[PDB]
Amino acid sequence: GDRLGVLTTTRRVVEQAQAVWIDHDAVAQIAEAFAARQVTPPTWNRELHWSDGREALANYILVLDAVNFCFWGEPRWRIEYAGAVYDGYWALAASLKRALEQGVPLTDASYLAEITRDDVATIFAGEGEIPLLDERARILRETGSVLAERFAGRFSDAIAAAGRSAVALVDIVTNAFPSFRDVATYRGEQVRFYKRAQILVSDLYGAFDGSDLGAFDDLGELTAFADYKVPQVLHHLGILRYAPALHDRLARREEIPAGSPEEVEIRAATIWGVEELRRALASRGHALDAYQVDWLLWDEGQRLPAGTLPYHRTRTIFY
Repeated sequence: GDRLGVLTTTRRVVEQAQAVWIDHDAVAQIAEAFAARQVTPPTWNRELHWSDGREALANYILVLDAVNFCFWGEPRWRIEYAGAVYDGYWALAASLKRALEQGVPLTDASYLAEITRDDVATIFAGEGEIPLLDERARILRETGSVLAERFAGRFSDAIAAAGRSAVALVDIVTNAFPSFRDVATYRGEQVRFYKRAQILVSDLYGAFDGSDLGAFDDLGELTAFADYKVPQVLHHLGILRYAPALHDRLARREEIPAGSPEEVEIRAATIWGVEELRRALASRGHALDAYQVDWLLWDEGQRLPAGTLPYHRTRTIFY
């Protein structure tokens, strides 16, 4: 039915939500506009990432998505690389690229397993400091350890065992690498998100151009990637609506605690916002997979007008 269980478990949240809802009129309006413009599906930009052979690139994607979370804060974390300034996700991508290019062996499980605060401070050196520096070091050490101990240093061994199932791979990654266990509890019930583990599958698909380690037969089963940028875009487009208390917290850039009802409601409504939009597009002759609709929304999130409600700020390891 729903092997992944993200849709099923999040629908419970959306039905009961107190601080967030979906405006289905906004969904329709946005579906109409996107179908008319015939929006091209975005493609994965391999030029912005490090490139290598299958073994090192597979490990690279694991490392990338292992620390792919939580970039916000003042003073804004920025890096300078080849005469250009980067922030957010693009600073993560550029940072890893810079380090790999300069001979930091970030694809070697041996190095990852023993990486420290000092090494990570250097890799992400720039204006300010990347949030959650110590937690990123701990997660990379976990990632290297498991890679070395369980997969002979090769993420390719994990990907192979998935048998070209996205769902199978998410299960393998979340079991083997505890840092990827992105689940919450809402009104006594487990809620599955798996943001980092899911975006890892789409990154493999992108980086390997649908071949070899990037070949998957069930990409349709991926949901949206419940982060802080996608809900921001959905709110901007009128699809997500917030109760006044939560709206004001976002406006004031007030931290919304991880695991809180409000945080889980935003993430669940993100999942179902994207799913309702996908359905509405299919209706109008423009069939896309949920992950493509995410990529599409995430894109708009780079081009938002000033005066847009700020994205929600949660300190967490999962996004």
